[PDB]
Amino acid sequence: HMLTNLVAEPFAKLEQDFGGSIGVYAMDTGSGATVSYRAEERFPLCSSFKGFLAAAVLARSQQQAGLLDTPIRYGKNALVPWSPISEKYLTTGMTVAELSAAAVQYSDNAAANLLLKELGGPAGLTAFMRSIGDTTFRLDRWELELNSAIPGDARDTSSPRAVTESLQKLTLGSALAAPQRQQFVDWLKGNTTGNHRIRAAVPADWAVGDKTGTCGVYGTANDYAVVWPTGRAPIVLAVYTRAPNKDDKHSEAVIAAAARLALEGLGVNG
Ligand SMILES: *[B@@-]1(O)O[C@H](C#N)c2ccccc21
Repeated sequence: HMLTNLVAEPFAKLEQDFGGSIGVYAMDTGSGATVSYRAEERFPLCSSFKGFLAAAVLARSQQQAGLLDTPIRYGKNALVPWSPISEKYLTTGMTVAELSAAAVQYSDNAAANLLLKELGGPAGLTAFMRSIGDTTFRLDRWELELNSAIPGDARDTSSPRAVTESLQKLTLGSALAAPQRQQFVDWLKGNTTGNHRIRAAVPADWAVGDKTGTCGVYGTANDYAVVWPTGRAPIVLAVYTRAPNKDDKHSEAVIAAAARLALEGLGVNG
């Protein structure tokens, strides 16, 4: 508690201008200081579960040395909306590693559903998260049904705090073996969908990896990231939003602004 919110930041005004709720958790891994706002509330994961999905695949690959190289062929019926990479390889197949990279870096939905099947579905991903000590995360449904983002519905949600804690364990801690940890980091670093979210608050000369989520309803969107400022320890953070009305729009700018406030609250000069 002593190191949480040492410096207050105007998150309430930000979410009021947005017309909804913002949840933020950010950890300075050097000192343990944190910024926390609505950090234990549940928010829909949307596509942000796909980062943890890829980590779960990497964990399994530690016991199955041939897994990442395995070629997966799929039918047209696997190609749900927003499958920008897997649609280009329908007639050829893709490897497990390629599906994982597409799920992370392009938010590819067909790839995500194929990998979910490999792990035993939403309960299998949930079990992986339990295995690293995350008792908050729950995945319940598949793409695209998991994006419904219904107010008060705990299905397919986590908290900003649990997201950050699990991200730290997987990218900086010991939840993955070292080679798989760096592969997870590299996939996050190569994400293409997050340039207007946490990355927009991060100076260009710092390294960063992230995974976004966008549900398309209820003003519900999010991003989580690991950030390596030069000359100090990495920062892990999560920013989640939601809003009361089904047709409320999400805002990338609000996510970037919340990330800026989190870095300011940690005393990280940007
Ligand atoms: B997920 O939130 O990231 C993609 C985007 N934007 C996407 C598309 C369609 C459904 C879910 C998701």
